[PDB]
Formats: sequence, structure tokens, C-alpha cells
Amino acid sequence: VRVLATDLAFPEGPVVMPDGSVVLVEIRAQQLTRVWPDGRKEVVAKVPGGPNGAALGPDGKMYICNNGGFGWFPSRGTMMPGAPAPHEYIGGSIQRVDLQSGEVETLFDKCGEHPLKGPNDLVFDKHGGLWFTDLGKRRARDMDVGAAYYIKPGMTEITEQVFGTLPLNGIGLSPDEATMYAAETPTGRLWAFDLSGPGEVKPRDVIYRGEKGKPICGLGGYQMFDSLAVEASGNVCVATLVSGCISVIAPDGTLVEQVPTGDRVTTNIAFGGPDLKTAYITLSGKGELIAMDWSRPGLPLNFLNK
Ligand SMILES: O=c1ccc2ccccc2[nH]1
Ligand SMILES: [Ca+2]
Ligand code: NA
Repeated sequence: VRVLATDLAFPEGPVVMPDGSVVLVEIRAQQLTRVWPDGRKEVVAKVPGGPNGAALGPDGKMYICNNGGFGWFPSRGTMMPGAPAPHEYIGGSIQRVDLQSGEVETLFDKCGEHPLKGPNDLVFDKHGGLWFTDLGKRRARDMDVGAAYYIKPGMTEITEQVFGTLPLNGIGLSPDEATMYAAETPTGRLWAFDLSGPGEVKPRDVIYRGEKGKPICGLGGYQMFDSLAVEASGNVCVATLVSGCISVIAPDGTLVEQVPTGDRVTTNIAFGGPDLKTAYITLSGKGELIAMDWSRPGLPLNFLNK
């Protein structure tokens, strides 16, 4: 276990480059940041609002889930995200950053007639379609439902694929891309959505209240999920809040293991390095990017690793 960088303002959305550098977002600093393996840092772009998740796109640009902004309040020695005051929330969107110029473009701020609320994380399929989660926003006495969306290849249009769940956070594709996984934050449940084809959830039979997917795993106790990354084996590695670990879930739902990280606010994971057997993990409470040896290889991401 190795600490690569410190003094990051709530790191998230790690994208591990082939050379082992990491481009990540700092939600509280509202920026996209390049982190080199020795700890030296460079700001790539200012991204006002709440840049929350990142993924390299087929056009070579860095696509960003912008949750619109958080309130920030001190808790357990860390500045934690909270419900934003109206003046702290500028609207959720999907954005794109030219890494060489720092230019930021806003691509979508609605799906149909409904504004996007709190876009969180995202993953590309091999065709260039873009899956992403919406965590929703919190307000003083209520909160938005979760959702998942798909933007068709070429960034032509956005469609609603999952709606009405609790806040959704991590999202990933199986190796064969026939299954999309969404992590539900407050319940610590990983939901598996069968796809009839690229970008299209195949609705499953309801279990209790309008479920479109299968809850293949739900952790016990007081454990919540954040973002995730998939292994070439098909296992889903989910950053686990409160207990502070990576939860490795097999495609069948089995809890393979839990890898402690030392931070109750462990938020994301991404694979890179030789054989993609290195796990790069954002400890957002401590403000750190860490590296860890992984026993199995990561799933190469489209347009970054393959
Ligand atoms: O992606 C996110 C977004 C919000 C958030 C808040 C508290 C802890 C982890 C979080 N991860
Ligand atoms: Ca997240
Ligand atoms: Na990730």
C-alpha cells in the first residue's frame, strides 16, 4: 500500500493513464487535476460546480459527471459534502474537457424535460455510448431519487434507463458488456441490470416495488457504497463507505472479499499499471490518492486501456 498524493480537496473520479499518472477530480476544489506518480500535481481545468466522476472518451476528451455542487461542512476532521444551499447548486450536467487546452464544454443538462440533478459516475461501452448515474441532490427535508442514463454513441441523445431507486453512485459494465451494474449508496446494494443490447436495460420481473434489475449483493450492518471498477474476471469492486474498504462482488452476488483502506470515506477505485493489477483508490476523507497491489487484473476500460 502506497500513498501517491495528499492535500487533494475531496478526490474522486480517478482515471489511470497508461503511464501510471492519474487524472482525477477534486469535488471541493471544483477542478480536474493531473497527479504524477511522485506526488507532483498539475491542474488540468477548472470545472465549476461539483465535478464528481470522469472517463476518457473516444474523442480523446475527458467526460465529466458534474453534480452541480455540494455544501461543505467540517465533520470528523474532514470537510464532508452536504446538501447544497440553492446558491451552491448550479445544476447537474454531463461535461467534456479538452485536456490540452483546459476547455470545458457542457453537453447535457437535462433528459427530456427533466433537469439532471446530481450526475455522479460514468462508463463508456465499446461503441462510445456513455452510461452514467444520477445520485440526486439532498435538500433540507427531502431528497431526489436515483437514476441511470445512457447517451447514445456520438453524443446524439440521452435516454433514461433506470429511475426511482435510492441514490445511485458507482456504475460499470461486465466484461462482455451484457450487464450494467449500479451501486446504490445508502443501502450498500449492488444492482445488476441485464441489457437487451447496447444502452438498453432489459426489464426484469418486479420483486417488491418496481425493481428493473437484480440486487445481487447487499452488505449487512452499516455500510454504504460509493463508486466502483470492474475486474477482467467480472468481479465488481465497490468502494465501501463507513467500513472503509473495497468490496469485491462476484457476478453471481457472492462477496469475494473486503480490502481495508483505512478511510471511512473511501470513494472510488480504478485499475492501471502493469497488467492493470494495481488499484488506484481515492481516500476522500484523508484527501489522498493511494495505490495498492491487486490480486486479479482489472477490466480494461474502453478508449483508455483498449
Ligand atoms: O460520489 C460521491 C458523491 C458524494 C459523496 C458524499 C459522501 C461520500 C461519498 C460521496 N461520493
Ligand atoms: Ca462516486
Ligand atoms: Na472507478
